[PDB]
Amino acid sequence: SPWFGMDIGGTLVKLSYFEPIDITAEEEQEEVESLKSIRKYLTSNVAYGSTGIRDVHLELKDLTLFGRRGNLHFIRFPTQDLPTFIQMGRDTVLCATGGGAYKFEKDFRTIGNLHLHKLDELDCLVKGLLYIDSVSFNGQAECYYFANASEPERCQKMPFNLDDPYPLLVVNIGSGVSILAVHSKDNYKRVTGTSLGGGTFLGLCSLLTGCESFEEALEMASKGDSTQADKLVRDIYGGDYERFGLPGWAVASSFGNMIYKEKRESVSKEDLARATLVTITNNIGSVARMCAVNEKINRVVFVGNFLRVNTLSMKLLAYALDYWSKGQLKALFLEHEGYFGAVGALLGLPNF
Amino acid sequence: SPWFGMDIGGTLVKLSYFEPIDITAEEEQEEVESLKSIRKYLTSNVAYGSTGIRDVHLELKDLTLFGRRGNLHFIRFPTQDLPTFIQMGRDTVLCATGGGAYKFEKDFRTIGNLHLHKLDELDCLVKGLLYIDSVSFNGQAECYYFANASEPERCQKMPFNLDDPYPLLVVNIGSGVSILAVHSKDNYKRVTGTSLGGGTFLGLCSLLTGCESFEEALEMASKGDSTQADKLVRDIYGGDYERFGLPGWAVASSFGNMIYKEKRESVSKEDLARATLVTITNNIGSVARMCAVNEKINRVVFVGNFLRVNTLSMKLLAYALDYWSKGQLKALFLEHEGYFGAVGALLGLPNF
Ligand SMILES: Nc1ncnc2c1ncn2[C@@H]1O[C@H](COP(=O)(O)OP(=O)(O)NP(=O)(O)O)[C@@H](O)[C@H]1O
Ligand SMILES: Nc1ncnc2c1ncn2[C@@H]1O[C@H](COP(=O)(O)OP(=O)(O)NP(=O)(O)O)[C@@H](O)[C@H]1O
Ligand SMILES: CC(=O)Nc1ccc(CC(=O)N2CCN(c3ccc(Cl)nn3)CC2)cc1
Ligand SMILES: CC(=O)Nc1ccc(CC(=O)N2CCN(c3ccc(Cl)nn3)CC2)cc1
Ligand SMILES: [Mg+2]
Ligand SMILES: [Mg+2]
Repeated sequence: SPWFGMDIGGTLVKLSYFEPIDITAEEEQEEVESLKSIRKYLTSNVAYGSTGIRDVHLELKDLTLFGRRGNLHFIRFPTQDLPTFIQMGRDTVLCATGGGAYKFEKDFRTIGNLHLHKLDELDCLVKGLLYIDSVSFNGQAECYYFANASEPERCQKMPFNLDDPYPLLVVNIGSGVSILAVHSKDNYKRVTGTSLGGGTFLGLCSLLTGCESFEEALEMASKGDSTQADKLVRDIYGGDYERFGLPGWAVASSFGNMIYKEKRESVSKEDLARATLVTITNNIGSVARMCAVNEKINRVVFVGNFLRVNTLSMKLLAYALDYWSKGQLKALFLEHEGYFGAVGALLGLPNF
Repeated sequence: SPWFGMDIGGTLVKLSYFEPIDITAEEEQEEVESLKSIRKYLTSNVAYGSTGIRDVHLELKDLTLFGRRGNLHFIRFPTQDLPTFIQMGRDTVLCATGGGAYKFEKDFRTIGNLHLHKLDELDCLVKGLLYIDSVSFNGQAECYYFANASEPERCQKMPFNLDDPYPLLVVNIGSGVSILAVHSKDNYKRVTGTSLGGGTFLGLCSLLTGCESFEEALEMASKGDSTQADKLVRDIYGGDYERFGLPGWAVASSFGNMIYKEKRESVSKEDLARATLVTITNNIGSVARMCAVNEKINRVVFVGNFLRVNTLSMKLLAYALDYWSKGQLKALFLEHEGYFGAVGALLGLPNF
């Protein structure tokens, strides 16, 4: 049985795969071809079919797990393509989490004798986050922040120590947003959530610009000016409003300049992409800040795949949390941000 | 000098006008034609030019104000048309609030000898809200709620007593959203705000559907199904997720089903209008709930013109605040919700 951990989300399936590297002579002989073909197929390819991808840069090398040494691999593909994944399987114990572990339970059971063990999303994310930080990212920090996020000539990624990680506010940006308060290794709760998440960015961006992928949406946003679509404080007051500490550059109304027909006719797709990204990211930051104040937690870590190859949103979150909290809150990021549920699922394997 | 109160917002100008009804014989003789022509023009018309409207149903009759009896009138027009308003004036003491009192200060001063007194938006809104509730709406309650908002066969508008209105959370939904905590008649603060407000609804709706007015956007939304665009909890799990108390009907990702090209090709403009309305309204409710919990305030009153002729959003707010707060928070509404800043400005007249 290959060791796999699976997180079946609304948008992406994330898979963690432990590749043993201490295979003895006797162990190699006493393994079936189907297993050897799986291990070679996964380790000799970085693209699987048309839509599967191995994130090679995230691999943890020479990890000791369950008394064996091996490499931990991180693989993703669209949930829309799970039927292809299951069909390839039909031609073992699977620990699975995410909503799809429930939605697709019956489909996994079409693989003969497969034991499906559905694991709680919250337990998986927390256990996987604590585990990866504890083993380190091949000796480097798993957690980082943007130092001096207020000044762009100084703003720089820097490591952050989570050896005592409690308490922690975890903001999981997937299709929607879930916000978790973690008080200890066995004391954590879902605080609330918001439906304005990564699927809102991608869905609205696709409607507004015709982009066909997440990466294209980000590329458009990198070229745009959100202020062509948004109504700013200075658009309403003529400048700053210091009475309530609002700088003139703050957004007063997202897409608010689009009530004017002449402005809708002049706005570019790139402007609209950037306004969508800014709108969603600022709302996530603000909800995170309000939850952190209510939970009395000053460390806010962001996870999920909305922030994958998305430095714009990461820097916007770092700047916004620091600015609007007057320096009381710190935005934290993790290298394996999309995969903690899949790792936590894999870590449940000894229980079965 | 006619008695006027003006709130110049990012989208609409709101005007409160006190029409004296106790004019004596000597007072009528000793009034200039320009004044008599203004009073007759305002009281004999309900539409002013192409874009001005008198909200006749809101008129307060036989009010005693500043030692005189009169009628209080409520008038609105688009801020885009303020140049026409000022040009009509060029062919007195004006108490004005809103961002436009600052932005357009120099324009008002093109009216010879006009004294412009800019008044704080927060002071104006609070004073005007407390004043209107205190004088009543022609003997009826100014404040109401939706009783039994969970069951549609029973959900009904009912009066709410604000004789002791403190503490109160005021959610001002204009172009953006401002959230105020009111602890006493002289102790109140702006808690925070969100840029996802009425201008976001109108601007995004116009981009997505081509609607040309707020009223058309609402009419489209009344015919639509937001679930064609939104990804629900049941879309991700296959049903409810009781582990975190999430019903299957809850929105997990606003516009989240629009990441699929075939769904973007089948969605109607009415569906998109309704999803925009639901997205913006739920986000406002959630931010209001989080602020109410942090401020330890259980009465949340919604004002602004986003809710004008918008019963869908009002009922959604009433249902959502009650449901997600497990009955700890009550959504409150006010008949004069768009005009409290203009009234509060008028009430500043004795200070000048
Ligand atoms: N290759 C990609 N395809 C689609 N979306 C992507 C991709 N890369 C990054 N994203 C973004 O990542 C978000 C999904 O993040 P992810 O954490 O994998 O969520 P999910 O688990 O699949 N959904 P959920 O059920 O809400 O937990 C999408 O909404 C996009 O904004
Ligand atoms: N006739 C209308 N024209 C435009 N918008 C309308 C109209 N009626 C209702 N609305 C809605 O009301 C919102 C404006 O509300 P309002 O409270 O008057 O804000 P504002 O004061 O002009 N803006 P702000 O500067 O943010 O305080 C718009 O964003 C629309 O969603
Ligand atoms: C995998 C998964 O489950 N994803 C998920 C599921 C749900 C959500 C949204 C959420 O958590 N919601 C909905 C909005 N809410 C409101 C709304 C109006 C008010 Cl007045 N108050 N709260 C709070 C509760 C986010 C992501
Ligand atoms: C007439 C008027 O002034 N309208 C107005 C002005 C401003 C706003 C928005 C607002 O108040 N903002 C901006 C978002 N904010 C964030 C953002 C990211 C984080 Cl991390 N935290 N907070 C909080 C402060 C709303 C309406
Ligand atoms: Mg997920
Ligand atoms: Mg206003």
